[PDB]
Order: sequence, then C-alpha cells, then structure tokens
Amino acid sequence: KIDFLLSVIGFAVDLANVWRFPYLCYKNGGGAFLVPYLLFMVIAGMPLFYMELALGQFNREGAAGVWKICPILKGVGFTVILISLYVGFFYNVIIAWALHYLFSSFTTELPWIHCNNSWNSPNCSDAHGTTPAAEYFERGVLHLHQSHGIDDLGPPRWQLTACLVLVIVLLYFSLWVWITATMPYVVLTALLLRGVTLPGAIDGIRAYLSVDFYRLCEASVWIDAATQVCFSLGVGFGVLIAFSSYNKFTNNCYRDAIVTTSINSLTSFSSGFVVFSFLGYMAQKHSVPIGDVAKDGPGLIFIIYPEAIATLPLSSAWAVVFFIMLLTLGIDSAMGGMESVITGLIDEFQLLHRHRELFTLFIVLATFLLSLFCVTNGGIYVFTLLDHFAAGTSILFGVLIEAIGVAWFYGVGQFSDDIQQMTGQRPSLYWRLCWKLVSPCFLLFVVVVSIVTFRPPHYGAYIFPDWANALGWVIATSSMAMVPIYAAYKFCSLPGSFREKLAYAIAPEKDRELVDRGEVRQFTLRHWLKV
Ligand SMILES: Fc1ccc(C(OCCN2CCN(CCCc3ccccc3)CC2)c2ccc(F)cc2)cc1
Ligand SMILES: *[C@@H]1O[C@H](CO)[C@@H](O)[C@H](O)[C@H]1NC(C)=O
Ligand SMILES: *[C@@H]1O[C@H](CO)[C@@H](O)[C@H](O)[C@H]1NC(C)=O
Repeated sequence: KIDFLLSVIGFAVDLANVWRFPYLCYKNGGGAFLVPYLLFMVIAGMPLFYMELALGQFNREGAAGVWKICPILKGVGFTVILISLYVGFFYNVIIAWALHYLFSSFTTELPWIHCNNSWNSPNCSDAHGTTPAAEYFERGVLHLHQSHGIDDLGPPRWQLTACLVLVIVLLYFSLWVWITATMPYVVLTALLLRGVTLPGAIDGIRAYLSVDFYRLCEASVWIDAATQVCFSLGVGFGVLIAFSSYNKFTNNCYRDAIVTTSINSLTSFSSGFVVFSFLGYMAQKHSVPIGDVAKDGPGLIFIIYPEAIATLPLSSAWAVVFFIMLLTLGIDSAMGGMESVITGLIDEFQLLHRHRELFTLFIVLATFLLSLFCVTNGGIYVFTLLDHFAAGTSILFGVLIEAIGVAWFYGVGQFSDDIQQMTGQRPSLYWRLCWKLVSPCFLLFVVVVSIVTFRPPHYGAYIFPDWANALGWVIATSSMAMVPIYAAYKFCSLPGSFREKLAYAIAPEKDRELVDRGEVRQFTLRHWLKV
C-alpha cells in the first residue's frame, strides 16, 4: 500500500535524472534527444526491468549467484561489479561538489552573483563575455585555469579533499525515508513554478519541444539515449537483482515494472523542462542564442541552478535547501551502488563472511584513493574521460549478454513458468517476443554502431590526446573481457570429454539428474526455436 508507493518514489528519482539527463539533452539537439530516448525506453527498458526484477526475485541471489541457470556465463556478474566500481569512482566527486556549494551557501551574499572578486577575468559581463556563475564555478571551485590539459594535472586541492573525506566517512558509516523521498519533488515543483513565469521561458520551452529531423540521422543521439536509459533505470549495474533478492516470493514484479518506468520517465521530462525553461530566460537576458550560452559537460545544472536561485526572494535559504536535497540524493545513489558490489562479492566468496567491516574499509579506501585523481587542478578532464568510457559500450554489451543468456540458453518458456510459479499469471506474447527477438537485435545494433563509429571526448575546446583515448579503451575493455576469461576457465576446469564438458557448462545446475542420463535440453533445436 503506502509502503509500496513509497518504494516506487525511491526508484523514481535519482541523481541520473537531475544531473545527467538535462546535460545530455542540451549536448544533443533540444527535443531531438526525446525521440530515441522514448523509443528505446518503450522497446527495451520495460522488458529488461521486468527480466532483472523477476530473475532476482526468483533465484534469490545478488549478482553472480543467479547464473546457476547457465554456469558458463558467470562473467557478466563480475562485469557489472567492475562497471559499478568505475561509476562510483567519479560519482563521489559530484557529492563533494555539492558539499562544497552547501558550505559556501551559508553567507549573507552568495559568491556567484557579480564579478568583482579575485577569481574573475576581464571577460566577465554583468547582465550583458562570461556569466559570473560559470566563471565562479570553473575558476573558484575547480581552478581549471591552472591546468593545461589532462597531461598536466597537478597536486590535489585541499579544499575538495576534505569534502571527499567527509563523503567517504558518511558513506562507510551508512554502509558499515518519509522526508528524504518527498523533498526533491517539492523542490523541483517550486523551481518549475518559478521558471515558468520568467520573461524568456517560452523560447526555451519551444526549443525543448521542437524535434530536429536532421539530428536523428547521426549515430550519437541513439547511443546517448540507450546509455541514459540504462543509467536511469539501473539496468546493467547489478542493483535491481540484488535489491529484488530480498523481496517476498509472492510479490507482483509486473506492476512494479509498469509503474516505476512511467514515473521515472515523467520525472526526467520534468527535469529537462525546468532546465530548458531557465536556459531560455538566461539566453534572452544575455542577448545570446540558446545554444551559445553554456558548454556541453558535467558543469551544467551546477552553472544553471545557482543563477535560478539568485532570482528568488530569500536566495540563501533556497540555496541551502536545494544543496541539502542534492547531497542526500547523491549519498543515497552512491550507497546503493556500493552496496550492490559489496553484497555481490560477499555472496561470491566464502572467506569474506568473517570479513565485513575489514572488507568495506578496503573497498571505500580504494574508492577514495581512485577518486583523489578528480580533485586535482585538471580533474574535470578525468571526470569527462571516466564519464565517457566507464559505461556505454561495456554496459550495453553486458545487458546484451544477460538478455541472450536468459532468453536463449535457459529458455523464455521456462522463465515464464518460473514467473507463473510466484505470481498467478505468466507473460503474454508481447513480453516473450520483446525478451527473445526485439531487444537483443536492437542492443546488438547499438553496440556495433558504438564500436565502429567512435567519437573522441572533449571539454568545450580541449581535444584529448591519443594516449588518453587508448587508456579509455583499455578501461572500457577491462570489464568487458571478464566473460571469455571465465568461460575458458570454466570449460577447462570441468572433467570429462568435450561433450560432457559442454553439457555440464550450458545446462542448469538444477538439471544434473536429467543430464546424467543423456537428456540435455540444449542439444535439440526445438529448445532453440521455441518462443
Ligand atoms: F541493493 C539496493 C539497495 C538500496 C537501493 C536504493 O536505491 C538506490 C537508487 N539506485 C538507482 C539506480 N542507480 C544506478 C547506478 C549508479 C551508480 C552509482 C555509484 C556506484 C555504482 C553505480 C543506483 C542507485 C533504494 C531506495 C528506496 C527503496 F525503497 C529501496 C531501495 C537499491 C538497491
Ligand atoms: C569592482 O570593484 C571596484 C573597486 O572596489 C569598483 O571601482 C568597480 O566599480 C567594481 N565593479 C563594478 C562592475 O561595480
Ligand atoms: C577578453 O577580452 C579581451 C578584449 O578586451 C580579448 O583580447 C581577450 O582575448 C578576451 N579573453 C578571452 C577570450 O579569453
């Protein structure tokens, strides 16, 4: 009842709809990003959500223990864990920035209002060049002007290192909801009501709701939309399976999938609406076009929202409340992502059941030491590289392998009966077709297009060198290469001839009685042709 609805709210809003979605909408065409996003959502965001929810609820294992249905494909369980670790590495930095801004908001005069300060260049325009908020961010919080690229980083900054330490301590002691869940909705509604009334908001709304029919012919908005759907829904991170492994057996995993995706899409739409409504007003007030008012990067919202707060009556209170909300949202997301990895590695190995605090300490210390790279002078370059290369092709490859392993090796007709065991009904033809044919081919197309059509990352005008791209590709392939290695190890470890090795490697562990009598279900084509 109310506990069910309060659980949907927690999954409906996260840091991926407030921080990344508007920045990806602005980077691509305004309104040309909403067509691939909605198409990919409808096609392969509900089937995958349903699949992971049901798999976790039925097999009662975190991330790699659910692969008793196909022992040879356990490498995706480690791939998703590596992806989660990589994501958390740069996920901590956003919380550090939010803490910095929250501490800086306790003033009678906000520091990002005018440019008379010591961190301002002559190229600053006051309501007329660079805006005071972007200059304040870059040259007072990041100190980006002292870095000459990714090959020249410098020592870490002592102001942001303290925030990172505080975030790490809080996360560890939280890992070892009535107020925390309904605060972002109130804040976003208030911001939307404010931004609707601003003089130049209609132009931004029109640019947001207009679809450009020439930006859809480029193979970048599709990849961005697919990766953003994966980021927002949590598919491909190992989080949904781990969360659902604790749910009741006779739980309706279909209604949850139907409702959570709808509410998530509505929240994403509202966030983009607010951001573009403020962008239009800024562009009108600065006498510049909408596309030439900011840079495409993870500095949006951090540049926009302070300027929106500055126009409210008592701006200090609004700023404090907004940054507290952002801090809580980021903490929740990071703690969930880290708990996924911790529980997966605890379930996998047996010695660690006597190493709980001494394992969480190791994980958080490694995360802190790896996040220390992004608090240097040139940390935004490392942030951009990580954001481009940690997920994307690797996460889509992992999702494709998971879908293939569940729908072709185990069997969609057996998955349906497993669902019908816990819930009184079984999936219809639409769900089975989407699981078996529609989703895998689209995922394969997106993966192939992403690999063949490579676009180097950039931050405004800086173009990354060759070795940066090589290191990024190594980082991306490190998690992807976990499937063939485990497959080869599993094949070589099992005893018997080739046929017996294959039979024990592809058949489920609950079918050993049938396999021992020469009754392998995967040695006939009726099993592979059945939808
Ligand atoms: F095991 C679980 C325990 C708790 C939760 C809570 O949700 C967290 C919301 N997720 C949204 C999806 N994000 C995508 C990954 C990004 C990321 C970031 C850093 C490192 C790695 C990955 C992860 C976070 C929750 C909240 C209300 C509730 F009622 C129940 C659970 C989930 C699973
Ligand atoms: C900046 O400060 C100087 C000295 O305090 C002052 O003369 C100048 O007018 C200020 N700039 C603006 C735009 O007011
Ligand atoms: C700032 O403006 C001056 C002109 O007054 C210009 O010469 C300089 O290049 C500008 N700085 C930039 C664009 O970084």
